[PDB]
Amino acid sequence: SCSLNLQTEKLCYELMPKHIALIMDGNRRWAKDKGLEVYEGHKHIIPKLKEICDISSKLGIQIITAFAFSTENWKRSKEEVDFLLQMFEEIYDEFSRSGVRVSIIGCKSDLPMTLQKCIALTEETTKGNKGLHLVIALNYGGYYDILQATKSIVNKAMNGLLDVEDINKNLFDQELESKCPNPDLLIRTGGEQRVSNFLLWQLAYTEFYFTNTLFPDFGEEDLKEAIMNFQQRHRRFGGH
Amino acid sequence: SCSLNKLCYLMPKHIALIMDGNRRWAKDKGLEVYEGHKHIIPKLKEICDISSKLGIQIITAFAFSTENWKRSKEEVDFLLQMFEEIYDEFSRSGVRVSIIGCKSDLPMTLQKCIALTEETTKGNKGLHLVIALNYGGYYDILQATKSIVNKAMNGLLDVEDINKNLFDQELESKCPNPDLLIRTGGEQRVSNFLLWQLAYTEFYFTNTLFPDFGEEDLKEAIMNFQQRHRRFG
Ligand SMILES: C=C(C)CCOP(=O)(O)OP(=O)(O)O
Ligand SMILES: C=C(C)CCOP(=O)(O)OP(=O)(O)O
Ligand SMILES: CC(C)=CCSP(=O)(O)OP(=O)(O)O
Ligand SMILES: CC(C)=CCSP(=O)(O)OP(=O)(O)O
Ligand SMILES: [Mg+2]
Ligand SMILES: [Mg+2]
Repeated sequence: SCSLNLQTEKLCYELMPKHIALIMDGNRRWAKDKGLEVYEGHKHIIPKLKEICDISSKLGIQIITAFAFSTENWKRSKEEVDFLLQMFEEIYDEFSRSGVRVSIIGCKSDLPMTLQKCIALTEETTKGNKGLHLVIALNYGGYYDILQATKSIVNKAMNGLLDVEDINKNLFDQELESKCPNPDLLIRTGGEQRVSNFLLWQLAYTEFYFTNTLFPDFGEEDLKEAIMNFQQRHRRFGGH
Repeated sequence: SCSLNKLCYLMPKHIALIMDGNRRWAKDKGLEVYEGHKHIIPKLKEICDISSKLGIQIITAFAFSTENWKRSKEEVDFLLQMFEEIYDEFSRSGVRVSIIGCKSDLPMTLQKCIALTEETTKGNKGLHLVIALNYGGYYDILQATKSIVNKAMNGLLDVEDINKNLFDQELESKCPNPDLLIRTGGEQRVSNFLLWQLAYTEFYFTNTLFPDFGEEDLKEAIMNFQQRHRRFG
Protein backbone atom coordinates (compact mmCIF):
# COMPACT_ATOMS: atom_id res chain seq x y z
CA SER A 1 0.00 0.00 0.00
CA CYS A 2 1.37 3.39 -1.16
CA SER A 3 0.68 7.01 -0.26
CA LEU A 4 2.65 10.02 -1.53
CA ASN A 5 0.39 13.05 -2.08
CA LEU A 6 0.08 14.75 1.33
CA GLN A 7 3.56 13.48 2.24
CA THR A 8 6.19 15.91 3.43
CA GLU A 9 9.01 17.96 1.87
CA LYS A 10 12.17 15.93 2.35
CA LEU A 11 14.97 17.10 0.02
CA CYS A 12 18.66 17.46 0.90
CA TYR A 13 19.72 20.26 -1.45
CA GLU A 14 20.97 23.90 -1.56
CA LEU A 15 24.55 31.04 -4.67
CA MET A 16 27.28 28.54 -3.76
CA PRO A 17 26.93 24.75 -4.10
CA LYS A 18 27.49 23.17 -0.71
CA HIS A 19 28.28 19.79 -2.29
CA ILE A 20 29.84 19.08 -5.71
CA ALA A 21 30.13 15.60 -7.22
CA LEU A 22 32.90 15.03 -9.75
CA ILE A 23 33.50 12.41 -12.43
CA MET A 24 37.13 12.63 -13.50
CA ASP A 25 37.21 11.53 -17.15
CA GLY A 26 39.72 11.99 -19.97
CA ASN A 27 43.06 10.77 -18.57
CA ARG A 28 44.02 8.16 -21.17
CA ARG A 29 43.16 10.50 -24.06
CA TRP A 30 45.22 13.29 -22.48
CA ALA A 31 48.34 11.11 -22.47
CA LYS A 32 47.96 10.31 -26.19
CA ASP A 33 47.32 13.88 -27.37
CA LYS A 34 50.42 15.22 -25.61
CA GLY A 35 52.40 12.01 -26.20
CA LEU A 36 53.26 10.44 -22.85
CA GLU A 37 52.49 6.89 -21.77
CA VAL A 38 48.94 6.19 -20.67
CA TYR A 39 50.60 5.56 -17.31
CA GLU A 40 50.80 9.36 -17.18
CA GLY A 41 47.69 11.51 -17.00
CA HIS A 42 46.62 9.02 -14.35
CA LYS A 43 49.56 10.53 -12.45
CA HIS A 44 47.76 13.91 -12.41
CA ILE A 45 44.58 12.78 -10.62
CA ILE A 46 45.72 13.34 -7.02
CA PRO A 47 47.53 16.68 -7.56
CA LYS A 48 44.58 18.04 -9.54
CA LEU A 49 42.22 16.75 -6.84
CA LYS A 50 44.15 18.47 -4.03
CA GLU A 51 44.19 21.62 -6.18
CA ILE A 52 40.41 21.47 -6.77
CA CYS A 53 39.78 21.06 -3.02
CA ASP A 54 41.95 24.11 -2.28
CA ILE A 55 40.05 26.33 -4.73
CA SER A 56 36.68 24.86 -3.70
CA SER A 57 37.38 25.26 0.02
CA LYS A 58 38.22 28.93 -0.52
CA LEU A 59 34.87 29.47 -2.28
CA GLY A 60 32.69 28.08 0.52
CA ILE A 61 32.10 24.60 -0.90
CA GLN A 62 31.82 22.11 1.97
CA ILE A 63 31.82 18.63 0.34
CA ILE A 64 33.30 17.03 -2.78
CA THR A 65 32.55 13.44 -3.85
CA ALA A 66 34.99 12.29 -6.54
CA PHE A 67 34.44 9.23 -8.72
CA ALA A 68 37.77 7.42 -8.89
CA PHE A 69 36.95 3.77 -9.54
CA SER A 70 33.58 2.22 -10.30
CA THR A 71 32.52 -1.40 -9.97
CA GLU A 72 32.76 -1.63 -13.77
CA ASN A 73 36.41 -0.61 -14.38
CA TRP A 74 37.57 -3.76 -12.63
CA LYS A 75 37.44 -5.13 -16.21
CA ARG A 76 39.90 -2.62 -17.66
CA SER A 77 43.38 -3.82 -18.62
CA LYS A 78 45.15 -6.26 -16.32
CA GLU A 79 48.14 -3.91 -16.05
CA GLU A 80 46.10 -0.70 -15.64
CA VAL A 81 44.08 -1.89 -12.63
CA ASP A 82 47.16 -2.89 -10.62
CA PHE A 83 48.75 0.49 -11.38
CA LEU A 84 45.85 2.71 -10.32
CA LEU A 85 45.12 0.97 -7.01
CA GLN A 86 48.74 1.27 -5.94
CA MET A 87 48.92 4.91 -7.04
CA PHE A 88 45.93 5.94 -4.91
CA GLU A 89 48.00 5.09 -1.84
CA GLU A 90 49.71 8.47 -2.43
CA ILE A 91 46.52 10.02 -1.06
CA TYR A 92 48.28 9.89 2.32
CA ASP A 93 51.16 12.16 1.25
CA GLU A 94 48.90 14.80 -0.27
CA PHE A 95 46.17 15.10 2.38
CA SER A 96 47.40 13.88 5.78
CA ARG A 97 48.71 17.32 6.81
CA SER A 98 46.02 19.43 5.10
CA GLY A 99 42.85 20.89 6.54
CA VAL A 100 40.92 18.30 4.52
CA ARG A 101 38.85 15.49 6.02
CA VAL A 102 38.93 12.40 3.80
CA SER A 103 36.51 9.43 3.68
CA ILE A 104 36.30 6.50 1.26
CA ILE A 105 32.99 4.93 0.24
CA GLY A 106 32.69 1.55 -1.46
CA CYS A 107 33.34 -2.10 -0.77
CA LYS A 108 36.72 -1.70 0.95
CA SER A 109 36.75 -5.40 1.94
CA ASP A 110 37.80 -6.61 -1.54
CA LEU A 111 40.89 -4.44 -2.11
CA PRO A 112 44.58 -5.17 -1.48
CA MET A 113 45.15 -5.34 2.27
CA THR A 114 47.92 -2.80 1.66
CA LEU A 115 45.34 -0.38 0.22
CA GLN A 116 42.87 -1.20 3.01
CA LYS A 117 45.51 -0.07 5.56
CA CYS A 118 46.38 3.13 3.67
CA ILE A 119 42.69 4.03 3.50
CA ALA A 120 42.10 3.39 7.21
CA LEU A 121 45.20 5.39 8.12
CA THR A 122 44.26 8.30 5.82
CA GLU A 123 40.71 8.33 7.24
CA GLU A 124 41.87 8.26 10.89
CA THR A 125 44.67 10.82 10.39
CA THR A 126 42.32 13.38 8.79
CA LYS A 127 39.15 12.59 10.79
CA GLY A 128 39.51 15.68 12.98
CA ASN A 129 40.15 18.25 10.26
CA LYS A 130 37.58 21.05 10.27
CA GLY A 131 37.88 21.97 6.57
CA LEU A 132 36.31 20.58 3.40
CA HIS A 133 35.05 17.00 3.33
CA LEU A 134 36.51 14.98 0.46
CA VAL A 135 34.73 11.66 -0.21
CA ILE A 136 36.51 9.27 -2.58
CA ALA A 137 34.34 6.62 -4.23
CA LEU A 138 36.53 3.55 -4.65
CA ASN A 139 35.07 0.23 -5.74
CA TYR A 140 31.73 2.06 -5.53
CA GLY A 141 28.59 2.22 -7.65
CA GLY A 142 25.00 3.35 -7.57
CA TYR A 143 23.54 -0.17 -7.72
CA TYR A 144 25.97 -1.20 -4.97
CA ASP A 145 25.00 1.59 -2.59
CA ILE A 146 21.28 0.85 -2.97
CA LEU A 147 21.69 -2.93 -2.60
CA GLN A 148 23.78 -2.79 0.61
CA ALA A 149 21.29 -0.31 2.05
CA THR A 150 18.57 -2.86 1.17
CA LYS A 151 20.28 -5.85 2.80
CA SER A 152 20.77 -3.71 5.90
CA ILE A 153 17.08 -2.75 5.98
CA VAL A 154 16.04 -6.37 5.37
CA ASN A 155 18.24 -7.57 8.21
CA LYS A 156 16.75 -5.04 10.63
CA ALA A 157 13.23 -6.05 9.63
CA MET A 158 14.03 -9.75 10.24
CA ASN A 159 15.23 -8.97 13.79
CA GLY A 160 12.17 -6.83 14.63
CA LEU A 161 14.13 -3.57 14.69
CA LEU A 162 11.66 -2.01 12.18
CA ASP A 163 8.63 -2.81 10.07
CA VAL A 164 7.60 -2.22 6.46
CA GLU A 165 5.72 0.95 7.39
CA ASP A 166 8.99 2.44 8.64
CA ILE A 167 10.66 2.20 5.21
CA ASN A 168 10.83 5.73 3.83
CA LYS A 169 13.18 8.28 2.27
CA ASN A 170 14.87 9.26 5.57
CA LEU A 171 15.43 5.65 6.60
CA PHE A 172 17.04 4.94 3.22
CA ASP A 173 19.19 8.06 3.42
CA GLN A 174 20.56 6.87 6.76
CA GLU A 175 21.57 3.48 5.34
CA LEU A 176 23.31 4.68 2.15
CA GLU A 177 27.06 5.38 2.17
CA SER A 178 26.65 8.75 0.42
CA LYS A 179 24.29 10.68 2.71
CA CYS A 180 22.54 14.01 2.93
CA PRO A 181 23.28 16.73 1.97
CA ASN A 182 23.16 15.47 -1.68
CA PRO A 183 25.21 17.06 -4.54
CA ASP A 184 23.92 20.41 -5.78
CA LEU A 185 26.17 20.14 -8.83
CA LEU A 186 27.64 17.25 -10.77
CA ILE A 187 30.64 18.01 -13.03
CA ARG A 188 31.72 15.46 -15.67
CA THR A 189 34.91 16.21 -17.63
CA GLY A 190 35.73 14.16 -20.71
CA GLY A 191 32.78 14.80 -23.04
CA GLU A 192 30.53 11.82 -22.15
CA GLN A 193 26.96 12.78 -21.15
CA ARG A 194 25.79 10.13 -18.68
CA VAL A 195 26.36 9.13 -15.04
CA SER A 196 27.77 5.60 -15.57
CA ASN A 197 26.43 4.11 -12.34
CA PHE A 198 28.04 6.73 -10.03
CA LEU A 199 25.51 8.11 -7.64
CA LEU A 200 21.93 7.28 -8.50
CA TRP A 201 19.67 7.85 -5.48
CA GLN A 202 21.58 11.03 -4.63
CA LEU A 203 21.30 12.85 -7.98
CA ALA A 204 17.49 13.13 -8.04
CA TYR A 205 17.56 16.94 -8.22
CA THR A 206 21.28 17.66 -8.92
CA GLU A 207 22.22 20.20 -11.61
CA PHE A 208 24.39 18.57 -14.30
CA TYR A 209 27.38 20.26 -15.97
CA PHE A 210 29.21 18.52 -18.83
CA THR A 211 32.47 19.66 -20.43
CA ASN A 212 34.79 18.29 -23.10
CA THR A 213 37.89 19.39 -21.19
CA LEU A 214 39.96 16.38 -20.30
CA PHE A 215 40.49 16.11 -16.55
CA PRO A 216 44.25 17.01 -16.42
CA ASP A 217 43.36 20.22 -18.28
CA PHE A 218 40.58 21.08 -15.80
CA GLY A 219 42.01 24.06 -13.93
CA GLU A 220 40.77 26.86 -11.70
CA GLU A 221 39.37 28.70 -14.73
CA ASP A 222 37.25 25.74 -15.84
CA LEU A 223 35.97 25.21 -12.30
CA LYS A 224 34.85 28.81 -11.98
CA GLU A 225 32.99 28.59 -15.28
CA ALA A 226 31.16 25.54 -13.93
CA ILE A 227 30.18 27.34 -10.72
CA MET A 228 28.98 30.44 -12.58
CA ASN A 229 26.89 28.25 -14.91
CA PHE A 230 25.26 26.62 -11.84
CA GLN A 231 24.47 30.05 -10.39
CA GLN A 232 22.54 31.02 -13.53
CA ARG A 233 20.19 28.04 -13.09
CA HIS A 234 16.65 28.08 -11.68
CA ARG A 235 15.82 25.15 -9.40
CA ARG A 236 12.12 24.44 -8.80
CA PHE A 237 12.14 20.98 -7.10
CA GLY A 238 8.81 20.09 -8.76
CA GLY A 239 7.10 23.31 -7.62
CA HIS A 240 6.47 26.80 -8.93
CA SER B 1 29.77 -8.79 3.32
CA CYS B 2 30.01 -7.24 -0.16
CA SER B 3 31.38 -8.74 -3.37
CA LEU B 4 31.51 -6.76 -6.62
CA ASN B 5 33.96 -7.90 -9.32
CA LYS B 6 22.55 -6.83 -17.19
CA LEU B 7 19.93 -8.37 -19.48
CA CYS B 8 18.83 -4.73 -19.85
CA TYR B 9 20.00 -1.81 -22.01
CA LEU B 10 22.15 2.29 -33.68
CA MET B 11 18.43 2.85 -33.16
CA PRO B 12 17.48 3.09 -29.44
CA LYS B 13 15.10 0.37 -28.30
CA HIS B 14 13.81 2.22 -25.21
CA ILE B 15 13.48 6.00 -24.99
CA ALA B 16 12.74 7.82 -21.73
CA LEU B 17 11.06 11.21 -22.03
CA ILE B 18 10.71 14.16 -19.63
CA MET B 19 7.94 16.40 -21.05
CA ASP B 20 8.98 19.74 -19.53
CA GLY B 21 8.31 23.31 -20.63
CA ASN B 22 4.51 23.59 -20.89
CA ARG B 23 3.89 26.66 -18.71
CA ARG B 24 6.63 28.80 -20.32
CA TRP B 25 5.35 27.79 -23.76
CA ALA B 26 1.90 29.08 -22.81
CA LYS B 27 3.07 32.31 -21.17
CA ASP B 28 5.35 33.24 -24.08
CA LYS B 29 2.38 32.94 -26.47
CA GLY B 30 0.16 35.13 -24.30
CA LEU B 31 -1.98 32.08 -23.38
CA GLU B 32 -3.32 30.87 -20.05
CA VAL B 33 -1.05 28.30 -18.44
CA TYR B 34 -3.64 25.55 -18.98
CA GLU B 35 -3.41 25.91 -22.77
CA GLY B 36 0.12 24.52 -22.43
CA HIS B 37 -0.95 21.40 -20.53
CA LYS B 38 -3.66 20.62 -23.10
CA HIS B 39 -0.89 19.79 -25.61
CA ILE B 40 0.72 17.08 -23.45
CA ILE B 41 -1.38 14.06 -24.39
CA PRO B 42 -1.83 14.96 -28.11
CA LYS B 43 1.88 15.61 -28.53
CA LEU B 44 2.73 12.37 -26.76
CA LYS B 45 0.43 10.40 -29.09
CA GLU B 46 2.08 12.12 -32.06
CA ILE B 47 5.51 11.14 -30.73
CA CYS B 48 4.37 7.52 -30.32
CA ASP B 49 3.26 7.38 -33.98
CA ILE B 50 6.59 8.78 -35.23
CA SER B 51 8.64 6.51 -32.95
CA SER B 52 6.70 3.41 -34.01
CA LYS B 53 7.73 4.07 -37.63
CA LEU B 54 11.41 4.46 -36.65
CA GLY B 55 11.49 1.03 -34.98
CA ILE B 56 11.41 2.23 -31.34
CA GLN B 57 9.75 -0.36 -29.08
CA ILE B 58 9.28 1.33 -25.67
CA ILE B 59 8.69 4.92 -24.54
CA THR B 60 8.51 5.84 -20.82
CA ALA B 61 7.16 9.38 -20.35
CA PHE B 62 7.10 11.53 -17.19
CA ALA B 63 3.60 13.03 -16.86
CA PHE B 64 3.34 13.88 -13.14
CA SER B 65 5.97 13.47 -10.38
CA THR B 66 5.51 12.89 -6.62
CA GLU B 67 6.75 16.48 -6.20
CA ASN B 68 4.17 18.15 -8.45
CA TRP B 69 1.64 17.94 -5.58
CA LYS B 70 3.27 21.22 -4.40
CA ARG B 71 1.71 23.31 -7.18
CA SER B 72 -1.59 25.09 -6.58
CA LYS B 73 -4.79 23.17 -5.91
CA GLU B 74 -6.18 24.70 -9.11
CA GLU B 75 -3.24 23.50 -11.18
CA VAL B 76 -3.20 20.00 -9.66
CA ASP B 77 -6.98 19.52 -10.07
CA PHE B 78 -6.89 20.62 -13.73
CA LEU B 79 -4.07 18.14 -14.44
CA LEU B 80 -5.55 15.12 -12.70
CA GLN B 81 -8.83 15.92 -14.42
CA MET B 82 -7.10 16.41 -17.80
CA PHE B 83 -5.31 13.05 -17.57
CA GLU B 84 -8.64 11.28 -18.03
CA GLU B 85 -8.22 12.26 -21.70
CA ILE B 86 -5.70 9.37 -21.84
CA TYR B 87 -8.65 7.04 -22.42
CA ASP B 88 -9.97 9.13 -25.33
CA GLU B 89 -6.59 9.53 -27.02
CA PHE B 90 -5.30 5.95 -26.75
CA SER B 91 -8.08 3.35 -26.20
CA ARG B 92 -8.65 3.01 -29.97
CA SER B 93 -5.04 3.51 -31.17
CA GLY B 94 -2.35 0.96 -31.99
CA VAL B 95 -0.27 1.71 -28.86
CA ARG B 96 -0.11 -0.60 -25.83
CA VAL B 97 -0.34 1.56 -22.70
CA SER B 98 0.74 1.01 -19.06
CA ILE B 99 0.84 3.36 -16.06
CA ILE B 100 3.48 3.28 -13.31
CA GLY B 101 3.11 5.21 -10.07
CA CYS B 102 0.99 5.19 -6.91
CA LYS B 103 -2.46 4.98 -8.43
CA SER B 104 -4.33 4.85 -5.09
CA ASP B 105 -3.53 8.54 -4.42
CA LEU B 106 -5.42 9.55 -7.57
CA PRO B 107 -9.13 10.43 -7.93
CA MET B 108 -11.13 7.19 -8.21
CA THR B 109 -12.40 8.44 -11.58
CA LEU B 110 -8.84 8.72 -12.97
CA GLN B 111 -8.07 5.26 -11.54
CA LYS B 112 -10.94 3.94 -13.65
CA CYS B 113 -9.88 5.66 -16.87
CA ILE B 114 -6.37 4.24 -16.31
CA ALA B 115 -7.61 0.70 -15.66
CA LEU B 116 -9.83 0.92 -18.74
CA THR B 117 -7.01 2.27 -20.94
CA GLU B 118 -4.69 -0.57 -19.84
CA GLU B 119 -7.48 -3.11 -20.40
CA THR B 120 -8.55 -2.07 -23.91
CA THR B 121 -4.97 -1.73 -25.26
CA LYS B 122 -3.36 -4.76 -23.58
CA GLY B 123 -3.38 -6.76 -26.83
CA ASN B 124 -1.77 -4.16 -29.09
CA LYS B 125 1.41 -5.44 -30.74
CA GLY B 126 2.93 -2.07 -31.53
CA LEU B 127 4.92 0.35 -29.44
CA HIS B 128 4.65 0.03 -25.66
CA LEU B 129 3.92 3.39 -24.00
CA VAL B 130 4.61 3.58 -20.24
CA ILE B 131 3.15 6.69 -18.56
CA ALA B 132 4.63 7.67 -15.19
CA LEU B 133 1.77 9.31 -13.25
CA ASN B 134 2.37 10.20 -9.60
CA TYR B 135 5.73 8.49 -10.00
CA GLY B 136 9.20 9.09 -8.60
CA GLY B 137 12.53 7.32 -8.48
CA TYR B 138 12.56 7.46 -4.65
CA TYR B 139 9.03 5.94 -4.56
CA ASP B 140 9.95 3.12 -6.98
CA ILE B 141 13.06 2.07 -5.04
CA LEU B 142 11.17 2.26 -1.71
CA GLN B 143 8.29 0.10 -2.95
CA ALA B 144 10.74 -2.43 -4.40
CA THR B 145 12.43 -2.61 -0.98
CA LYS B 146 9.20 -3.15 0.99
CA SER B 147 8.34 -5.96 -1.42
CA ILE B 148 11.78 -7.53 -0.89
CA VAL B 149 11.37 -7.16 2.89
CA ASN B 150 7.99 -8.97 2.83
CA LYS B 151 9.41 -11.86 0.79
CA ALA B 152 12.16 -12.25 3.37
CA MET B 153 9.69 -12.23 6.26
CA ASN B 154 7.72 -14.94 4.41
CA GLY B 155 10.82 -17.14 4.05
CA LEU B 156 11.11 -16.75 0.29
CA LEU B 157 14.65 -15.38 0.11
CA ASP B 158 17.74 -14.69 2.20
CA VAL B 159 19.73 -11.49 2.46
CA GLU B 160 22.48 -13.25 0.52
CA ASP B 161 20.06 -13.55 -2.43
CA ILE B 162 19.62 -9.78 -2.78
CA ASN B 163 21.24 -8.62 -6.02
CA LYS B 164 20.81 -6.51 -9.16
CA ASN B 165 18.55 -9.07 -10.89
CA LEU B 166 16.15 -9.54 -7.97
CA PHE B 167 15.95 -5.78 -7.51
CA ASP B 168 15.17 -5.14 -11.19
CA GLN B 169 12.22 -7.58 -11.09
CA GLU B 170 10.57 -5.72 -8.18
CA LEU B 171 10.74 -2.22 -9.76
CA GLU B 172 7.82 -0.75 -11.71
CA SER B 173 10.03 0.06 -14.73
CA LYS B 174 11.98 -3.08 -15.63
CA CYS B 175 14.54 -4.26 -18.14
CA PRO B 176 15.42 -3.39 -20.80
CA ASN B 177 16.33 0.05 -19.35
CA PRO B 178 16.18 3.27 -21.43
CA ASP B 179 19.03 3.64 -23.96
CA LEU B 180 18.40 7.36 -24.42
CA LEU B 181 16.83 10.05 -22.25
CA ILE B 182 15.31 13.15 -23.87
CA ARG B 183 14.43 16.16 -21.71
CA THR B 184 12.74 19.14 -23.32
CA GLY B 185 12.43 22.50 -21.58
CA GLY B 186 16.03 23.58 -21.22
CA GLU B 187 16.91 22.23 -17.73
CA GLN B 188 19.80 19.84 -17.07
CA ARG B 189 18.63 17.48 -14.27
CA VAL B 190 16.47 14.38 -13.99
CA SER B 191 13.99 15.61 -11.32
CA ASN B 192 13.53 12.25 -9.50
CA PHE B 193 12.58 10.33 -12.68
CA LEU B 194 13.88 6.75 -13.35
CA LEU B 195 16.87 6.87 -10.96
CA TRP B 196 17.97 3.21 -10.95
CA GLN B 197 17.02 2.59 -14.57
CA LEU B 198 19.13 5.51 -15.91
CA ALA B 199 22.54 4.27 -14.67
CA TYR B 200 23.97 3.91 -18.21
CA THR B 201 21.44 5.93 -20.20
CA GLU B 202 22.63 8.65 -22.61
CA PHE B 203 21.38 12.09 -21.48
CA TYR B 204 20.03 14.41 -24.21
CA PHE B 205 18.89 17.87 -23.08
CA THR B 206 17.29 20.36 -25.48
CA ASN B 207 15.93 23.90 -25.09
CA THR B 208 12.90 23.08 -27.29
CA LEU B 209 9.74 23.35 -25.18
CA PHE B 210 7.61 20.22 -25.19
CA PRO B 211 4.66 21.56 -27.28
CA ASP B 212 7.22 22.51 -29.99
CA PHE B 213 8.98 19.09 -29.96
CA GLY B 214 8.48 17.64 -33.45
CA GLU B 215 9.69 14.89 -35.75
CA GLU B 216 12.88 16.77 -36.65
CA ASP B 217 13.81 17.45 -33.03
CA LEU B 218 13.35 13.73 -32.40
CA LYS B 219 15.54 12.76 -35.38
CA GLU B 220 18.26 15.14 -34.20
CA ALA B 221 18.28 13.49 -30.74
CA ILE B 222 18.56 10.00 -32.24
CA MET B 223 21.40 11.20 -34.49
CA ASN B 224 23.22 12.57 -31.43
CA PHE B 225 22.78 9.17 -29.78
CA GLN B 226 24.30 7.31 -32.75
CA GLN B 227 27.30 9.64 -32.69
CA ARG B 228 27.87 9.06 -28.97
CA HIS B 229 27.86 5.30 -29.63
CA ARG B 230 30.64 5.52 -32.22
CA ARG B 231 32.64 7.67 -29.79
CA PHE B 232 32.35 5.56 -26.58
CA GLY B 233 31.87 1.93 -27.66
C1 LIG C 1 34.08 0.77 -20.36
C2 LIG C 1 34.47 1.78 -21.11
C3 LIG C 1 33.75 2.09 -22.43
C4 LIG C 1 35.65 2.64 -20.66
C5 LIG C 1 35.33 3.15 -19.25
O1 LIG C 1 35.52 4.54 -19.17
P1 LIG C 1 34.90 5.39 -17.89
O2 LIG C 1 35.54 4.90 -16.60
O3 LIG C 1 35.20 6.87 -18.05
O4 LIG C 1 33.26 5.17 -17.87
P2 LIG C 1 32.30 5.34 -19.20
O5 LIG C 1 33.13 6.05 -20.25
O6 LIG C 1 31.89 3.96 -19.70
O7 LIG C 1 31.08 6.19 -18.88
C1 LIG D 1 6.13 15.65 -14.85
C2 LIG D 1 7.36 16.11 -15.04
C3 LIG D 1 7.88 16.33 -16.46
C4 LIG D 1 8.26 16.39 -13.82
C5 LIG D 1 9.53 17.16 -14.22
O1 LIG D 1 9.22 18.49 -14.52
P1 LIG D 1 9.41 19.62 -13.34
O2 LIG D 1 9.05 21.01 -13.85
O3 LIG D 1 8.60 19.25 -12.12
O4 LIG D 1 10.98 19.58 -12.90
P2 LIG D 1 11.85 20.74 -12.13
O5 LIG D 1 12.24 21.81 -13.13
O6 LIG D 1 11.09 21.37 -10.99
O7 LIG D 1 13.04 19.99 -11.60
C1 LIG E 1 37.54 6.21 -14.45
C2 LIG E 1 38.98 6.66 -14.28
C3 LIG E 1 39.90 6.01 -13.26
C4 LIG E 1 39.44 7.64 -15.02
C5 LIG E 1 38.49 8.26 -16.02
S1 LIG E 1 39.59 8.97 -17.27
P1 LIG E 1 40.15 7.29 -18.42
O1 LIG E 1 41.25 6.52 -17.69
O2 LIG E 1 38.95 6.37 -18.52
O3 LIG E 1 40.63 7.93 -19.87
P2 LIG E 1 39.71 8.18 -21.23
O4 LIG E 1 38.25 8.45 -20.89
O5 LIG E 1 39.77 6.92 -22.06
O6 LIG E 1 40.23 9.38 -22.00
C1 LIG F 1 4.33 17.54 -17.45
C2 LIG F 1 4.26 18.39 -16.19
C3 LIG F 1 3.09 18.24 -15.23
C4 LIG F 1 5.23 19.24 -15.93
C5 LIG F 1 6.39 19.36 -16.91
S1 LIG F 1 6.05 20.81 -17.95
P1 LIG F 1 5.76 22.40 -16.62
O1 LIG F 1 4.37 22.43 -16.05
O2 LIG F 1 6.71 22.22 -15.46
O3 LIG F 1 6.11 23.80 -17.42
P2 LIG F 1 7.33 24.80 -17.01
O4 LIG F 1 8.55 23.94 -16.71
O5 LIG F 1 6.97 25.59 -15.77
O6 LIG F 1 7.63 25.71 -18.19
MG1 LIG G 1 36.76 7.35 -19.44
MG1 LIG H 1 9.00 22.12 -15.49
